[PDB]
Amino acid sequence: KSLLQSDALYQYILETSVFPREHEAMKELREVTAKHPWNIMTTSADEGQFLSMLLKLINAKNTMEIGVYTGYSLLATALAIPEDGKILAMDINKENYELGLPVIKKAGVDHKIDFREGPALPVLDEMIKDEKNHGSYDFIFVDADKDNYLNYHKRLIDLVKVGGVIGYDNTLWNGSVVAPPDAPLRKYVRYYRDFVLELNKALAVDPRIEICMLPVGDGITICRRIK
Amino acid sequence: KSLLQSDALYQYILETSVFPREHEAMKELREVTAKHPWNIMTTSADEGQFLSMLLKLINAKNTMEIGVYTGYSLLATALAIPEDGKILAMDINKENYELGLPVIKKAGVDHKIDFREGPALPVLDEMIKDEKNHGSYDFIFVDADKDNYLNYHKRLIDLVKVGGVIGYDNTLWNGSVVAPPDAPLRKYVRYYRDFVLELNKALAVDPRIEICMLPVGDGITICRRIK
Ligand SMILES: COc1cc(/C=C/C(=O)SCCNC(=O)CCNC(=O)C(O)C(C)(C)COP(=O)(O)OP(=O)(O)OC[C@H]2O[C@@H](n3cnc4c(N)ncnc43)[C@H](O)[C@@H]2OP(=O)(O)O)cc(O)c1O
Ligand SMILES: Nc1ncnc2c1ncn2[C@@H]1O[C@H](CSCC[C@H](N)C(=O)O)[C@@H](O)[C@H]1O
Ligand SMILES: Nc1ncnc2c1ncn2[C@@H]1O[C@H](CSCC[C@H](N)C(=O)O)[C@@H](O)[C@H]1O
Ligand SMILES: [Ca+2]
Ligand SMILES: [Ca+2]
Repeated sequence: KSLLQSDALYQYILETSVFPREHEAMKELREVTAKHPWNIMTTSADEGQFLSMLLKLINAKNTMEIGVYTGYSLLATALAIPEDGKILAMDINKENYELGLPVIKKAGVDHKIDFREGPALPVLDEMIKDEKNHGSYDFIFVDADKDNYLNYHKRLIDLVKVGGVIGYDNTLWNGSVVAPPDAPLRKYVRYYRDFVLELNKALAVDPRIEICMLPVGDGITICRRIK
Repeated sequence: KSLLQSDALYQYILETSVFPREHEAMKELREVTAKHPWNIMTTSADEGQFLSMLLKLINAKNTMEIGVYTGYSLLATALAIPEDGKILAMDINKENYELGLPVIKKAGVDHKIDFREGPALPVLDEMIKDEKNHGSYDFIFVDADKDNYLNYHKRLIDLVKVGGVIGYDNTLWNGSVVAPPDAPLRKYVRYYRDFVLELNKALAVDPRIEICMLPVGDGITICRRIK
């Protein structure tokens, strides 16, 4: 499904302004991932498109991605930044990431990726210690945990440079953010919902950012750092 | 009703993300447009936060807006852009712009507008003749008639620079692709739908732009000039 009113309206967007003219690598990678069990987590085609646009408009060169899985967001990012662009990609799994690496290599853009297996927080905390790392990223995409976003934000905010833009994914958490107090939902969406709601409030009240909640994909809250 | 799944989901977006850090008077100017005698149509609360973010992101200074009325997206652009640059607030035909100019003046940002009246189609053709007005606008939002988009795009594409970004409101026309010839839709919509459907197919194929169709309010197609 999607966050729109109908599955046909959403499809219309895909069939008319997304699929036609979409590199191909995305087409491939999207096929590889379709056979994988947890394919429900893969970023949507329209959201990959929005990221591509966004990345181009802000001339992002140096970026970071938390939550890689298979590689869709990554691929999109690597194809959008310049030939000398760099991406610090973090994910706890890694078998998954290599499932799509063949494609990224076939698209000849795997050279921009610096993959690091393991939990993101530790690594983040380490970067924070070196002052030269502060404000060194143009773009940071967070599509991981959820019950860890607020924690990421604490340090991501000093690592994003004023230029800004930090993207939090699934901010509308399958609409469960306004679901009827009596319509049981899957155990995990029920769990992460308290976190997302919590995340949203903190974000809407953070003086250091700008924020915009786009209902593309499962919702991305785009944060522009102002200081 | 919006384009999202529910009305609550849409409100959740406005309650938490918009109204809180919403700009000053955007609520004034929006409660003014509610006083308008014709009520005519859609005045989305989320376009402001979106336009604001997009403009600061692309660092727009020299902008142009075609299609005012009250000036809600105009106020946004005026407040969002810097005190420096100006907004060639192209025009509209009626003076509903008058109906809202006091707020855009009260928020001391009107000193950036260059409002004009009567069809812009002429002004553009005139602007084009000079081989310098070519690619001088950093951003152009078009919320004009509807059947004139295609026509505007013709000239408009020569006036924006590299990224440029041309935006077209209602490009999703409250739900274009509805049930085939058996939908109880007001003739007024079906009439304009046609232009939209074609405005979309056309923009989707133009090889000088990248485009991205966002479900913000009534749909906004962001275009990025590449050639
Ligand atoms: C960063 O990456 C990440 C991303 C994500 C993204 C998650 C997403 O969901 S985004 C969306 C992607 N996939 C999807 O689009 C959706 C997946 N599944 C569905 O949509 C889906 O078809 C469905 C949720 C299972 C169906 O829900 P539903 O709304 O159709 O059904 P329901 O539960 O409300 O059923 C209600 C009715 O069912 C009947 N019912 C009664 N008991 C039951 C029951 N135990 N089960 C089912 N139906 C029941 C009753 O008639 C009930 O009505 P009433 O009047 O309350 O008695 C997670 C991470 O963990 C990450 O890390
Ligand atoms: N603490 C943590 N640190 C790093 N990665 C984590 C993590 N907790 C979960 N993850 C990972 O976050 C991943 C993101 S899945 C969604 C994003 C992906 N770029 C796509 O578009 O397909 C999960 O697959 C999981 O392995
Ligand atoms: N030729 C034209 N030029 C400019 N505005 C026009 C127009 N024809 C109609 N309009 C007005 O354009 C209105 C849409 S205004 C859409 C809202 C958006 N926030 C914005 O302010 O840009 C119509 O309701 C109508 O009354
Ligand atoms: Ca996601
Ligand atoms: Ca409109």
